[PDB]
Amino acid sequence: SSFWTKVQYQRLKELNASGEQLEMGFSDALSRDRAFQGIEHQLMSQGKRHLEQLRTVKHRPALLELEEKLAKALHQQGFVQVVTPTIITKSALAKMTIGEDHPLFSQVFWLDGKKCLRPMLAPNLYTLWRELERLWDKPIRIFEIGTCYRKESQGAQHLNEFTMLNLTELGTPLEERHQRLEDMARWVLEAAGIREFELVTESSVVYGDTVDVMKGDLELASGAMGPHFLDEKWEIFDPWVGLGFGLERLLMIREGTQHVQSMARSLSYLDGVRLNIN
Amino acid sequence: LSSFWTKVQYQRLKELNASGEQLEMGFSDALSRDRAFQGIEHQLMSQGKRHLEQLRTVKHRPALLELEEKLAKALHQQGFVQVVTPTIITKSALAKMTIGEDHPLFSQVFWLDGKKCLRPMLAPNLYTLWRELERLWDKPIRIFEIGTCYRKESQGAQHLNEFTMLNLTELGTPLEERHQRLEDMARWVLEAAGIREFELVTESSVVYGDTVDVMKGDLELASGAMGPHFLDEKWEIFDPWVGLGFGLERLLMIREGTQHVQSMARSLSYLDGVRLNIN
Repeated sequence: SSFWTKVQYQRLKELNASGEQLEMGFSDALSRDRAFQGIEHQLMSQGKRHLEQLRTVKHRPALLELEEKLAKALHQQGFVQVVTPTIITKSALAKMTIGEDHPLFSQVFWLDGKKCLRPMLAPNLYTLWRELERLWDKPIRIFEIGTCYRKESQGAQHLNEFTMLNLTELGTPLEERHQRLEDMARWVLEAAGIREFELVTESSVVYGDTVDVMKGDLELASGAMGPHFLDEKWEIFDPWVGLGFGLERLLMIREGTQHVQSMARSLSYLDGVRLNIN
Repeated sequence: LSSFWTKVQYQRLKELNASGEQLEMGFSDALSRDRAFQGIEHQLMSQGKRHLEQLRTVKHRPALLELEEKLAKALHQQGFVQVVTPTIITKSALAKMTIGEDHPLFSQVFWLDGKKCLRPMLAPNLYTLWRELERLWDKPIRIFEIGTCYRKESQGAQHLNEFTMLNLTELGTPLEERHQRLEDMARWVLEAAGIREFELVTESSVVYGDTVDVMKGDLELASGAMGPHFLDEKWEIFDPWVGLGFGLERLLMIREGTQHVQSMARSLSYLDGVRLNIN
C-alpha cells in the first residue's frame, strides 16, 4: 500500500511518466524505492533516445516542425502569413472591448505606461484587416503564428509565454461563416494530425456567436465571427471568421503528454525531454 | 537646386522606399517640387501595390519569414540543431553576462518586474543549453536559435525595440580551427541570405579575449566571439567554442537596400517592405 513519495512522483512526472505508472503501488517503502530507480532509468533512456532522433534527423523540435507544417498547409489554401509586433499599445489593447472596462489590463505584462506584451493576436490582425481591405479584393485571408504573453493564469497549467496561431477571413459570405469556421479547424487540425474534434457552437451576450473547437473536454481553439460588436472601434464593416489555436496544447493534446511545459519554450526541456537525465 | 523635399515629403518618400537619388534631387521652387513629389509618391505606391500582389498570389509570406526558413534549413544541413528558448530571462541570467548597475545593459533592458526581463540577446539561454547538452551529446555540439530579442535604446540612426536574432554556435571547436569555423558559420548564413561580400574582422583585444565582427564594408552584419571566454567561468563552460549573432531585419535591409530597418520587421504599418498607408 506504499506509493511514490513526493520527489519521486514529481521527477517521474517531468520524465513523462504515464498516468498508470504514477499511480503504481508497492508493498514496502524500500521495494518501492528500488523500482523507482527502475522506471526513472527506463524513462531517461527514452528521453536520450528521442534526443538522438533530434540530433541526427529532425534538427529542430516538434514546435517548429509543427509551425512549418501548419503554415504550409495554410499557404496552400491561399492564406497570406504575416508577422506583427509582440509589443502593442494600451490604446490597441483597449479596443479589444467596449466601454471603459478593460479587464485585459490586469493580466498583461506592461513595459511602459503606453506599451505591453500582446496577450493575443487579434488587435494586430484587426489592424491589418483594415489596411488590406483598401488594397485587396475580398475574401481576404491572413494568419499569424507567434508568441503571446499573459502574466496570470486561470489554472495551474497556463504558461506565461505561449504560442498562438490565428487565421482569419475578411469577406466571408454570411451564410458560409459556420462552414468556413469548420474549414479552418479542418485545415489546421488535419495538418497537425488530429482528426477528431467537435465544433461546439455557442453564443454569449459578450463573446457573441463564439465557436470552441474541442476534443472532448479540452479546447484546442477558440473562434468567433463578424459583424461583431468590436468591429465598430476597429472600423471593420465586413463579416468574417477567425480561429485561434494554442500550439503547445496541440503538441500536448497530440503526443499525449503530462505537463504542457514539456514542449513550451524552455531551458529545462528540449523537444519534450527533461535535460538533467541519465 | 534651390528647394528640396519638405521635412514631411522627405519622410514620406523614405517610408515608400524611395532611392537615395530621389531623396536628394532638388528643384526650381515649391511647385516643381510639390509636383514631382506627388509624381514620385504615385510611382512608389504602384510599386508597393505590385509587390503586395506577388505576396498575395505566390509568396504567401513576407521576406522575414522566408529568410528565417532558408537560414534554418541551411544550418540543419550543416548538422546544426535548432532550439527554442524563453524570451523572458532572470536577473541572474542577465548578470552572468557580467554586470549589474555596472554595465548599462541592466538599463538597456525591458524589465517585467524586479527579477525578470525580456532577453536582450540569446547568449544566456544558449549558455544554459551548452551546459545541459555537453552531458548528453559528443562534441562538437552545434546548435542555433532564431528568436526575438529586446533592447529599449538606440545605438545608430536605426533602432528596433523588437528584433530577430540568429545565433549559431559550436561547443568543442578545436583551438586551431576556431577562426576557420567562424569563417564557415559566416559563410553558411550569409551565403544563404544572398549576401556575398563580407569580412571577418578579428580584434584580439589585449584586455578581453577575441571579439569578432562580420563586416560589409562599413556595415556590421554579425557580431561574434570564441572561447575560452572570461564569462565561461560563471556559466560553467570549459571547452573552446565559437558563436556568431545576426540581426535578421538589418540583414534584410542591407541586402534589399532599403531606407527603414522596420519596413521588413514585425510591423502594423509595413508588410513585406511596403508601407500599408498607400493607394
